[PDB]
Amino acid sequence: AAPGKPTIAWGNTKFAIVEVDQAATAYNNLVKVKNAADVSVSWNLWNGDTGTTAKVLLNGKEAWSGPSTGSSGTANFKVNKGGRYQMQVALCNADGCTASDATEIVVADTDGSHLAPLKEPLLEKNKPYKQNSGKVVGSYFVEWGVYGRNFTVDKIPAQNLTHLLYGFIPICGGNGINDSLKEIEGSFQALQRSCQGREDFKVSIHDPFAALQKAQKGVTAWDDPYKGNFGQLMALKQAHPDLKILPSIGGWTLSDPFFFMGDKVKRDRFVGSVKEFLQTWKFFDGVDIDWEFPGGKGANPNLGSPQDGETYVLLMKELRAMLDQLSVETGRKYELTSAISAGKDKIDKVAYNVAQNSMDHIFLMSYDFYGAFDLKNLGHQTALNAPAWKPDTAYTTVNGVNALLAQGVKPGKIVVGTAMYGRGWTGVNGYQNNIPFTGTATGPVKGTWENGIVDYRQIAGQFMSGEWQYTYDATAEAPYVFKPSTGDLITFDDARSVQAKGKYVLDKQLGGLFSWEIDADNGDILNSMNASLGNSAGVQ
Ligand SMILES: CC(=O)N[C@H]1[C@H](O[C@H]2[C@@H](O)[C@@H](NC(C)=O)[C@H](O[C@H]3[C@H](O)[C@H]4N=C(N(C)C)O[C@H]4[C@@H]3CO)O[C@@H]2CO)O[C@H](CO)[C@@H](O)[C@H]1O
Repeated sequence: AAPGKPTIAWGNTKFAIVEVDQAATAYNNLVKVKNAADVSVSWNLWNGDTGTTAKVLLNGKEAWSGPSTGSSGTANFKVNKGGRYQMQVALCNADGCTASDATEIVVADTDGSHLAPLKEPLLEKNKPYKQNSGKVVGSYFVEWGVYGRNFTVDKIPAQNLTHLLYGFIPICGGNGINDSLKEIEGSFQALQRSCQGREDFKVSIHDPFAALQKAQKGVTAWDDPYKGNFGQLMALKQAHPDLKILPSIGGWTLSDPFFFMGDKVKRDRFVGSVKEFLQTWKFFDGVDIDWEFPGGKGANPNLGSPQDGETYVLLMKELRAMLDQLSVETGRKYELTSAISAGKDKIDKVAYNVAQNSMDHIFLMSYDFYGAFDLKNLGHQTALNAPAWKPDTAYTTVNGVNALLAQGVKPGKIVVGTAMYGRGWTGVNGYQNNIPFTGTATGPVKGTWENGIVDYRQIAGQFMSGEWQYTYDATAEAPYVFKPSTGDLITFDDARSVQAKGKYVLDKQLGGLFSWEIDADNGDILNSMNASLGNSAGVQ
């Protein structure tokens, strides 16, 4: 007679291809990529003949087989594809095979193939749009926003984006290499712990807790291998397979290492680390370079060289070649983007007409034109155009687009920037014709998280009532709120100035719109990005 029906033993059923060490703080120890997950299964036979061969099947297909030598047994084998499998133990002899009931086993991988889709309700004022204009609709999510800001990946209105970018992936390096980080208390140190034992100029993760271990909606079980922002992003990719999720390297405080990359030894080490990062974290779809900025004038006054332009073009070409190679290895399309200054002084230190051939999108940072870093020369921080009182205004959105176009950049490359935050001043005084921007200021406006800077959500929530004046400047295409009695002045984007940027994008055949940053919107900004580029209301 065929053997008795085996009973799968109680035991761990959750396994991982990319293992995460739960007691590590250095990136090199935290992650271990294997070629296959080590799976184990045990069984008992409570009644009957134990058979002469035992097999483990996944979805009916043999993953292991061995001699059946008594009433219990254990099998250890490898599974090289992530997903959920119906695992059975069968005992066979010449008279037949008898299979256990099925037990599901979970084989995790960083494409999120083991996770349920994270498909959450839109929150606050976000309304559903279809991505059917063919234009870019992008926004950045910030790794550090998950604590006091409390803005986690399940709150991203992800159906309303084509592109979701992650700020920021740091480049390893201590003194002389990441000195701009020393301004943020604990931040430089944090990076050194993350990068212990790791070569400088290789990428890492700045806050491993927030990125991979903090419990978050859908990734709260103790033995869920990937939690934090990265586990949620994986599940978001299951819900939105065509969302592009890109890691952004650099930003204001983590751009110093790019200034050493005219040394091709360092540049190659960087690019190889990016390759390895994307092989490790397969939910990411490419890389976004936010080097602030070729030529200097970013956070560090000691950095910037005339050579930076050439290094930026080389960096992009080599990044492209590495992604082209990763792309054919995997069958996937990978994107290479960059966030760049929109000031013409900085644009022209790079030959974007050459670098564009390696890039899918150029995220023009058409904001921060004015702000509490200058208390004497006030203006609109993110306006489309110059205002009527100063038609020669250098830093406007149109001027940054025009500088790119004059180099020979194709319009379709250029993605226009919208701010989901205002910048502002306090104590504004000495201005003419009731235009507060002609005045000067005594210091920064009180910010939401940091001085001089205010989330759009709080502009709309707190500063559009009471004594606050609201004006929309129709020449510049820019809103501003002014509190006459303290002289608080705040310059922002709103639904209408965004609509002006979107129409402009459509009129000039540009590539679309992107925003910084997604936690600061209440829905009005991304709603207008979508509507102004001609995306249809509703869901597909
Ligand atoms: C990593 C780190 O230093 N985090 C700091 C955090 O610094 C942030 C904020 O200062 C951001 N300011 C605003 C307006 O939100 C600043 O944003 C810059 C970003 O660096 C640039 N890159 C782009 N992209 C489109 C890619 O846009 C600009 C934006 C907007 O100007 O980013 C820095 C980090 O570079 O500040 C908080 C205090 O608020 C601090 O606790 C710490 O988390």
